[PDB]
Parts: sequence; structure tokens; C-alpha cells
Amino acid sequence: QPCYLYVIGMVLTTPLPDELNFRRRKLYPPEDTTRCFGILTAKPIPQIPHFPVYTRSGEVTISIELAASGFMLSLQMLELITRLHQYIFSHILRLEYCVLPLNVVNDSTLDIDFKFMEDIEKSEARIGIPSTKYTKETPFVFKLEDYQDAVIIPRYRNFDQPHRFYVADVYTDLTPLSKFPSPEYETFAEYYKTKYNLDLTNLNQPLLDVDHTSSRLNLLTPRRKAKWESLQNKQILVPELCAIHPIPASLWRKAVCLPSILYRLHC
RNA sequence: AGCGAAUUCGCUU
RNA sequence: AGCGAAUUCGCUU
Repeated sequence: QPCYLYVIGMVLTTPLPDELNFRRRKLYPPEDTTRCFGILTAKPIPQIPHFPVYTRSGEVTISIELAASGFMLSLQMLELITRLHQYIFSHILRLEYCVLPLNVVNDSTLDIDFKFMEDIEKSEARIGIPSTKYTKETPFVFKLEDYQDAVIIPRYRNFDQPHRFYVADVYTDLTPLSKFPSPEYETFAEYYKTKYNLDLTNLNQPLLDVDHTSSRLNLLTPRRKAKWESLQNKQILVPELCAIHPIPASLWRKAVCLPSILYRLHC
């Protein structure tokens, strides 16, 4: 049975106006990164008019366009794709035919990003992963490029249901020795040692300002829980204590649009 | 919001 | 005890 491949085109057609950017966020147009999402089906999708999803960066115009048709894929590849589909929905969005990542081939043309899919699996299988065994002899090294397009997860808590953040900002003028915002501790270093028995090997590293990855399911329409949402983004994280998720933030922002997009496609 | 914990209250004739 | 409902409190830096 032959396959159809669609590109979910995303373009930030109306960026958020400054007078609505209350949380003072940087705006990330999807068209600035080549990697994106696509749909693999066994039957065609009828022509569907361009429509808006309303995201944190503003209004993004969605278009479904055919990339490829009449090809076959091996059992193995179909299996892999099926796994990543499920991964995207269960593990990234946490929800309850195939969505898959596209990218440009070395030459403008979008195709199935197999290498990325294999990288995710490798990461998940704990294959090809750098050390997190930091000591005085082999200390944590902060690399600014690894915290550009990053989603991060504090390792040291919530083993069951890890919370996820975009790096909102890198505070180059803070370090683990900076003063802690709560009186009961003098520094970040003291906090994590006291609260979690975590040692730090790099005391000059920047700290991170975060912004929680959303959960807002329906983006087809525009715009206790008050105390939390407040405090939530006031958190400041230490790089050495946080994992970088194998999914880049650029793609994560596109992924949270999927449920609205698939909802619209089912009509 | 979520996960915990306590307190008060409502239902059976 | 079970099922509801409200009130107070605790956790993330």
C-alpha cells in the first residue's frame, strides 16, 4: 500500500504586539528553523484552506501541502515512525495516521528526518550520551550554545512526571554563589546542598531564567492557580542540575500546535 | 492548576 | 467506612 506525505507549513503571519506580550517573551517564528512536522497517510487529505493557530509568539498561519506521494516504506521504518508518533503525543504532549519530523535534505526540499528520529531513540535508549558524572577532577562545563534552542528538565525531582522549561534567559551576572531569594538560605549552592544534597563543581556558571512549556490544548481560538502561575516562572535553575531534552525548543514550540491542527483536520 | 495533609459539613431510616 | 461538597494548610526558587 502506497504512502502520502504532507508538510504542515507554519508561518508567523501576525507576531504578538508589544502591548499583549505581558509575560515579556521573546517571539519565535516557526519559519526560522527548517525542521518541522509532517503527516504520513495511506490515503489523501482533501484540499484544506489556510487557517490560524494562536500561539505565544502570535498568529501562525497553518497550511497543509503535499511533499511526496506514491512511495513505499519498509516495515522497519513504518514501525520507527509509529513509535515517534506515539512518543510525540504520549511523552512530549502527554495526551490520550502518523505525525513525523521533516527537514531539508543537504540540497530547499523537505523530507522525512530519519536521522533525528534515530537520535531521539538513541537518546531514549541512553546511547551516545555524554557524562553527567561531574567531579572536582572533571567539572561541569557550561556551553552557551547548548542552551539556546533548549528545553530543560530539573533532574533532581519529580522522577515520575518531570516538569519542562524553555530557557527564557541566561543570567551571565549570576552564579550559584549569588544570593538566594528566600531568606532561609544564603545561596543557590547552599539550597541545593541542603534541600537535595547536591554538590556543584562549577561555581562561576550562569543561572537560567525559565518559562514553562505550555499545556494549552486548543489554540484555534485567541485569548490558587494565580499564585502558582506567578511563582512558576520566577524559578531560577542551575545548568549543572538540569538535563537538556533531546527535542530542541524550536521543534517543541511547533509540537504543541499539533493537537489543534489534527483537530481541525478531523474537522 | 497538579500532588499531598488536616478541619468542618451533606446523603441512607 | 463509601460517595459527594466546602474551608484552611504543606511542596517547586
